[PDB]
Amino acid sequence: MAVNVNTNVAAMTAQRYLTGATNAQQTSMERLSSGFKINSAKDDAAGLQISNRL
Amino acid sequence: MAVNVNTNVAAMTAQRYLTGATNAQQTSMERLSSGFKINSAKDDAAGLQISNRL
Repeated sequence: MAVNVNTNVAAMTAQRYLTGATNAQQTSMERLSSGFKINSAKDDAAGLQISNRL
Repeated sequence: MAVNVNTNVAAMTAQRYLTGATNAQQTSMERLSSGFKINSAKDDAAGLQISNRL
């Protein structure tokens, strides 16, 4: 990609990464607020099942 | 184990040994009040039987 105005791939990359850091921030803050490492099934399914059984 | 906030295993250890010590204290104080080593059958049941016969 040469010099142009209609497109900006760097802007896409940056925001893609930013949103990645944002989801990381949100999950870390959720874990800190709840005090639990597995609050739902998407964290660890087997871990969630074994913790529920315990 | 690492640093966490929801579970306090050391507190549970302390509570368990505290209740054990409290039960021992209550048993000793009951024995001192009654003047009898055997008050129920949970303390030397056969001893209770032979002492009752005596």
